[PDB]
Amino acid sequence: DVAKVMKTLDGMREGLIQTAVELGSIEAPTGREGAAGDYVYEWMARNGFGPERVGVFDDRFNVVGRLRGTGGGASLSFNSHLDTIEAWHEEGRIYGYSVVNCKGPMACWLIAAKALKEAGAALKGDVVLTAVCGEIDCEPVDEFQGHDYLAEDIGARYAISHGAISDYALVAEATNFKPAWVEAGKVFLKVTVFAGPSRYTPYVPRPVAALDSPNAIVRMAKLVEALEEWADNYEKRYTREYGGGTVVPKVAIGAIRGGVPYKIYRFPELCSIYMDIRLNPDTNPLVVQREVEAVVSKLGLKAEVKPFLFRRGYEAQGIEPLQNALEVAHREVVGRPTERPGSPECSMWRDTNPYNELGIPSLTYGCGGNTYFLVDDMLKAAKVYAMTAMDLCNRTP
Amino acid sequence: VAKVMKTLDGMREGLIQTAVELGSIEAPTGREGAAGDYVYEWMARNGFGPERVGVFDDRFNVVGRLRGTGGGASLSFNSHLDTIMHEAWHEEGRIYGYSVVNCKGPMACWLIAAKALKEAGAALKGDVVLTAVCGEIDCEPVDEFQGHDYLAEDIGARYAISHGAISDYALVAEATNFKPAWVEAGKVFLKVTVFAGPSRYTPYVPRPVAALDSPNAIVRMAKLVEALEEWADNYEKRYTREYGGGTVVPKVAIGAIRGGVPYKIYRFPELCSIYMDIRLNPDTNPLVVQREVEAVVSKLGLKAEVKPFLFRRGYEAQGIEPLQNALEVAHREVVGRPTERPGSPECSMWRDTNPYNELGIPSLTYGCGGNTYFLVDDMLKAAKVYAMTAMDLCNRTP
Amino acid sequence: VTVFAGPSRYTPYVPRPVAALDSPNAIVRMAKLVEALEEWADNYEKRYTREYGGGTVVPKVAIGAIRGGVPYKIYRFPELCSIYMDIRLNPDTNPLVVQREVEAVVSKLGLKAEVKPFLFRRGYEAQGIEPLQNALEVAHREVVGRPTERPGSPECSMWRDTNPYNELGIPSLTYGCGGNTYFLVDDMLKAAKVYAMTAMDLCNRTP
Repeated sequence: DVAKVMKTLDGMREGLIQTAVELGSIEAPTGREGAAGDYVYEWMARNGFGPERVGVFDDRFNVVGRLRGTGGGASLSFNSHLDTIEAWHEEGRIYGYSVVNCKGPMACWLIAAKALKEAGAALKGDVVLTAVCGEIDCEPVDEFQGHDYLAEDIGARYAISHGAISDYALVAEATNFKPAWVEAGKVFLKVTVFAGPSRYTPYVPRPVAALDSPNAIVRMAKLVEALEEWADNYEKRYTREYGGGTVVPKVAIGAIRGGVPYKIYRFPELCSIYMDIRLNPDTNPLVVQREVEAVVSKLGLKAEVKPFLFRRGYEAQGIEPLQNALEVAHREVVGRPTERPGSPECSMWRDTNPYNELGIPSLTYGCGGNTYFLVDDMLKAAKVYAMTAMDLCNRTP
Repeated sequence: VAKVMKTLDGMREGLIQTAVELGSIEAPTGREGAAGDYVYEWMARNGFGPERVGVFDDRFNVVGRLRGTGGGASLSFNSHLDTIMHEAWHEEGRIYGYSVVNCKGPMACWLIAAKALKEAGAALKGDVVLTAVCGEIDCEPVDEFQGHDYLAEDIGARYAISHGAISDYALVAEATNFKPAWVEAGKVFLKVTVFAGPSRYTPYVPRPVAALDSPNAIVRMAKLVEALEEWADNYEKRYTREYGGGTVVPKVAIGAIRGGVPYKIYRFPELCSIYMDIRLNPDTNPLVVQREVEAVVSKLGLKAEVKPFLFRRGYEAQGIEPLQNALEVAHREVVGRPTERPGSPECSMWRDTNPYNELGIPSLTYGCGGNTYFLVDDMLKAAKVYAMTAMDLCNRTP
Repeated sequence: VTVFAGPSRYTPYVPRPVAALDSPNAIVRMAKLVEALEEWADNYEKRYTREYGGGTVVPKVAIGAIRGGVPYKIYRFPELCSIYMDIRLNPDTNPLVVQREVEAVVSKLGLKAEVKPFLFRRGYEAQGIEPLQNALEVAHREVVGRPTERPGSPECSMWRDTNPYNELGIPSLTYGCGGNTYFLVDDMLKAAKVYAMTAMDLCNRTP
């Protein structure tokens, strides 16, 4: 019964706060999420959710458990990520950027599952509890390979693919009670401009115009300028409205390197930049590659434009039952109808992408959002999650 | 074309060497590194600029390119480095070796087709992307079997494509006997654990009890296996489904069982597990299938945990026509007849077309052969078809 | 007990429908053989029940483990499947008599199987136990105050370390307090009193 589960949740304010502070206190940047995973595993296990470590590495794993229902109903997943980029309680607030992103929203649905199980809520469908590693957009490239540098490939997609499947999925993040169900994809490009010939410094030819410099670092100044302008218009041209949100796909030059600092007496013939280019769900990464290649050709430069990452974005298909259950729960607990998210929270990576890629309609929703969470807002989110499940998991599929 | 054709005729020996050397390297899933190294070094000698793209230092994909002049569609050729685990050798215009059939033979064909394209100086506006992948075979981790040694598809083609080996179209070379497919099945694996008990020391076992009521989970599992076979018989019929890219007959099989442990048998088990491979047509939700199996369990008045431990989607290629067409035209010239359609099993299985199609790269599977050997004549033809297909398609505008 | 079947195929090639005793999957044949062996076990214990001075032996059977295939490679079903049977013996049954019986269950289903023993231990009835029986009974009556009752058949149809003692010519019986969650300290002090007396009696008799 809804009425019972609410009061049960009210009697768990202290477990909620403890769970958040304990989780938020564990150091868990991408690459080193094991300890957080171990915490959540032992939390799920003490509470009877039969967790499993589901991972490609024994110190970087996802944690998957279940609240099994009586049979026949739709199954719902709750999802949050274990990685980050101390946490403490003070006057109804929990402080810590580790709580905002993303241990706070995680505590909410952990506690919501605890409330459902102890109140004996009648659920025909399963609730799937999925805490994942490697959500943040780190990726390997060049000499940086394997274990230390991996992320999304071993996170949520790996977990779902290895059994953490459901009919619908709610990804809990700091959205301030605004739901989204479109996200951007991405293509990363390594762009290497060619120049030369390289000389020992006392032999460097000057003066030469920047586009003609034997130093690829100096040509790269010109190409950076062109690519910035291209980026200013890229985001306008590929802005696109969906039912699940408006996607404004942005571009940024995330890194540059040319030469090696410990050998600078001979300037380099190569220089590389690394571009983060977001994609709306309807853009082929190759269309974008040719565009960058064209900026390059229009400057009369020669360059290698090499993709080293491609992920698709998705708009959820058939999200309405989850959207509805959530909207209804939201209106009772928060008391207002839901507002629509800004375009940045629809033009991101979120673990809705892998769920939607695998045919599990998925939206993202949770409290908060930048320094702290209101415990009241967290109890509210946990109430919403608990209701959403009681609705949706009793509908037949 | 006629030049590329004769360049290829003059590489008969390189084709045979490449296949035999590759097929001789021992490479079951889990231990594909050495095959990968062969191919990396092969691609390097031939100027294709290889890169190792892997999540592990000894299990990696290998990706290279033949760069075009600009303005064309890009085509990927793909084959897998792993094998099941024979040996490989040349004999009478045949190459013997199960590792040649699956899948170093088809691989050599397109390595050689790329060598031929590059040396004859063929004019290609688009890039040819050369992708040799690890972990194609359907091994998956489960239970205590985790990580490096048991992984496969998650670190293979999908990983390579996601990490830059993208193109407009993709041909996956496999032993298909010159019949192209562009639908494959997906899959859901289910661990089904039947509950029984209470467990007793053998001198205390209650008898007689009816099998469905036995305190021993191995004995309840005898009945459930009989029921799941019945279900499996009808499952494939009910979910048979026709696509443009082929007919999918999705089949079911119980691949493993274990209950109790052999070194402690003096107390019969309260749990017994089976592991089912259930193929899916591209349009079946894995949960629909889960509920069907859960329902077989309920119909017997048994209690069981039905736990999925693998889900992959199957796909039918969308917008395959330009590649379908380049291939068909190339095939008719080199092989001399139109392509026949593949049987339903070869459309109802896993092929690395699935990851390509999932990522929006229309992809079909095609190559010579298909059990024990390849005719070298059939290989040279496949290499010719690949070369021609690239020559057509990589000059169409994208 | 390993049942043979095959040939093994990749899942998209599995032949259906086929009757369970004829399935290429040894796991599926094994379902049928398990059923037969259970029935055989229901009667095995009745047929080989046997009364001794030291207790009644009701020898039981149980299938303690099964394994077929490997879980991390399930895309090709197995040609072999094995079960592991715990078959108790009364002291007077040759293990080979029992092996042929299981082999016969197998042949009667028209299955082919390897029936391989991997453990044999003999049971024993103590011979010449009376002096220890007597010393114990006497001590028991003084400390516990009642004469001893006879055990149920499961505690006579078990393994106990009386077997090795009796095998080596040292007459041996089993006795102590208790029996399932806890012991009464009083019952333990009683047992210790019985043991101490039994020794004072028996260790002063000449052999």
